[PDB]
Amino acid sequence: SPLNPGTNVARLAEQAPIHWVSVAQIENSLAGRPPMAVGFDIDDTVLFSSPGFWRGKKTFSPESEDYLKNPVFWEKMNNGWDEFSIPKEVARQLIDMHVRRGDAIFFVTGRSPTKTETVSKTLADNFHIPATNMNPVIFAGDKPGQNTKSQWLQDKNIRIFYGDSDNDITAARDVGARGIRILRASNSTYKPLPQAGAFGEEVIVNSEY
Amino acid sequence: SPLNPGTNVARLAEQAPIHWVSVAQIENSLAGRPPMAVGFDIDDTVLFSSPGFWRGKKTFSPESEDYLKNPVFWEKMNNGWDEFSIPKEVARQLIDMHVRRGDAIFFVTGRSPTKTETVSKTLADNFHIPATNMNPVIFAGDKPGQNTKSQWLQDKNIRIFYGDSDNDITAARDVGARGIRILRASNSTYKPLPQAGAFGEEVIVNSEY
Amino acid sequence: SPLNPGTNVARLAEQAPIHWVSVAQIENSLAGRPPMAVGFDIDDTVLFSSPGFWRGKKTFSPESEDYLKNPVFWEKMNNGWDEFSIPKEVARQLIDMHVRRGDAIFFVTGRSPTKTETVSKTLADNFHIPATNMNPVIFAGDKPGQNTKSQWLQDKNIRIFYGDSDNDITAARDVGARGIRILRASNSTYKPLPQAGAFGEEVIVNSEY
Amino acid sequence: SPLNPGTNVARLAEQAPIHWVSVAQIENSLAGRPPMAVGFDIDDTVLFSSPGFWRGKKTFSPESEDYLKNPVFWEKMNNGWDEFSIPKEVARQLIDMHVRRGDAIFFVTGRSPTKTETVSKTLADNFHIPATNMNPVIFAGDKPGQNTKSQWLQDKNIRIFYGDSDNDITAARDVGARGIRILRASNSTYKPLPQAGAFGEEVIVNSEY
Ligand SMILES: [Au+3]
Ligand SMILES: [Au+3]
Ligand SMILES: [Au+3]
Ligand SMILES: [Au+3]
Repeated sequence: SPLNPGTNVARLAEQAPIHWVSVAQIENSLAGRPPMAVGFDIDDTVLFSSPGFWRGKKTFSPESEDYLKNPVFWEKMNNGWDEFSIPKEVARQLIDMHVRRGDAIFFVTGRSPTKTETVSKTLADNFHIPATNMNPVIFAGDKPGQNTKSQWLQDKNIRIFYGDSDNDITAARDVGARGIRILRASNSTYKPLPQAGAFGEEVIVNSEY
Repeated sequence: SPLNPGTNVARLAEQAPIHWVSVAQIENSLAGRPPMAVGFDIDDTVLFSSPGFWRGKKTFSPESEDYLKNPVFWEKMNNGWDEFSIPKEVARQLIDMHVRRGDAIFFVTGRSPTKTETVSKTLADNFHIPATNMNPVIFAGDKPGQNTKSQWLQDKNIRIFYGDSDNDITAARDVGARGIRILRASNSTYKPLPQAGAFGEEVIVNSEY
Repeated sequence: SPLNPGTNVARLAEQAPIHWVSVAQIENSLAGRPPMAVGFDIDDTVLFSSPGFWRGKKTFSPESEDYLKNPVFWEKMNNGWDEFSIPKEVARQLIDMHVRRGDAIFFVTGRSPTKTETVSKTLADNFHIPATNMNPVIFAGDKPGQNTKSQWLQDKNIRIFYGDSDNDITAARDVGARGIRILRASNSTYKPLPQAGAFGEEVIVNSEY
Repeated sequence: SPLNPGTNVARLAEQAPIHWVSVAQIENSLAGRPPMAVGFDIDDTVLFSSPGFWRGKKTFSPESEDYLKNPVFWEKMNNGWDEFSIPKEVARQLIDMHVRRGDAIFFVTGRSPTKTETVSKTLADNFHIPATNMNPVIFAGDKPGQNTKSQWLQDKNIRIFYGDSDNDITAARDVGARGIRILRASNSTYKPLPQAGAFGEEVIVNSEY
């Protein structure tokens, strides 16, 4: 790699062919639609939860990804380490507007399930979600005693699903919901970053914070 | 304005909520559609024609916009000064793909009409448009003996209209055609630059050249 | 604010007049220079420590900035909450290259001092800093029993000082050290973001992670 | 190439390590310096002259670069086709400020020399350069009866040289002048675009128009 690589104005101005949207544009698209169920992935969608995953990796598996299969890690992660997770502004704006519409708010996560969890409380508190609009976090996956994310979206009739990962968008696509992408922050520890827009889906501008 | 204004990473990463598209995405959206009529604005859409407008302003009205109402200017502009106009790559790609589809290609301009014009020839030659797909330039406007751009789009059943100006997009919208925006080059002499995306329309990436 | 604000190619290509540098360019500028003392601010320079500050604000002063004057907060912050702080890649690269040069590495922070601190250990461990190159964190400020950041830079003959805040750069300028700016992440809770480049200083590219 | 390539926020925020400067910063760097000689390359530095080169290629060598060795082309190019060349705003600002300083303004070009030329007049007129600050265009090169660009910079004691091409910057470097880069417009017909910043030189922001 050159010490002085330089640049040019074609590169400076270059845009990826992404369907960017704003929160205001999403709300406009819903004007006059009755209350409905909507859903949010948690990690890197509404919470920057890398601090707990970082601590977990360092504590339980410094030299691998084994911590993510370790029940001792998940018990810590789901019962208080989200006190260190930083709520995303894009999520504050989306949740506020869905609450204003009278929509039902679901959170659906791929985190491993635990005996108890305080994540639902962390979310309702941080985002000021009235109990009437709030629903306990859904721990979705392919383990016995679980339903997949796509199945939960169908079951709860979720019409819009927000998320940062490819599998969030394809879950929405599989059930005919509108999948809307949020950008994963570049300081997330979950790498590589996804290619937001990879399915031709809407991607929310400036949604990394 | 500060000598050293600085910047920050929210600004560096900030995106306008624009529906960007590529030529390949447009072509995909048309896959399996039968031949149809499509249309292109000329100036700053398919030709960088500022060289002739610049020369015209300097020659006929250095201190005003009067040259644009001067028949002597339009006679020069429409009968050879497009030899100095630079065809846009985005237009080469779009016209090639529409020709491949067997589509009919129309050009519709707000330039003032003249006794003769060699612009139609310049376009067919520069863009390698077979005579079978080519149509003489339509000089549209609100003068007596003219029809407006919107009327021509209806009359010719033009289904897609490409252009750089707000009035290109709103003409398409008025007749229910798909208006697709091309970016005006920042070295155009026609200023201010339009706000591409101002109607929520598709905007072609990297279309300034 | 317009629903569809649009954009134009002058805006898309616009650059702030910033002296950007890479880590490789900094290292080249130092080639053949003997070992020297260099220094780093901690928060948003080498650690994304917003998780602990976020938890602190929520715990000790949800409705104000009083937590930052609260000794109970600082005891938690400096004695373990950096387990949740995320080391920045730019800092890994800079520290690795300074260690390679045989340079002495100092960390100078405006955090309030506490009875004990485990931040120095967190830094040496996370960044793999050999004990020979490592120095205990300097808690600088204007309280009695403290020296200011500028005084410490003089005292330790620190030749390069990295940091994200205006006061990091002006501290370096005051003592004739080379102040180099790192970008604060847009998901930091410490807002507004600084104007990196505001003193005409070098700013490291892509340094938000 | 994927239909929907997507993007991510590391890419969106990524910056090349370029030393960007503004016109105001350049002027500040010269404050209190006595009048001096400065120089400008012409093509894609002060004039967007692609219209004439485009017409020339089409007229004299549609299927090659031979037009550039054709004296009939150069006679047209240098004796009136710059009426269609579009002056760059960055050049207006630089020339205005150098004229304000009382500096001597030279233009040095690699265009082939002709019996007569009207380019010097076009430049003085377009840029409002007082006769006292203006100098006839220097046609530099390696043909017999010529001196190279570097030799002219030495001969005229030119202290700052502005240009868009690598050879403009390296000419300045060879004689110890300050070479400052202007961005070539992406709709120039002279491709590929140069890597502005490739020598670690200053590059003027927004200088493509
Ligand atoms: Au996620
Ligand atoms: Au137009
Ligand atoms: Au800091
Ligand atoms: Au040039």
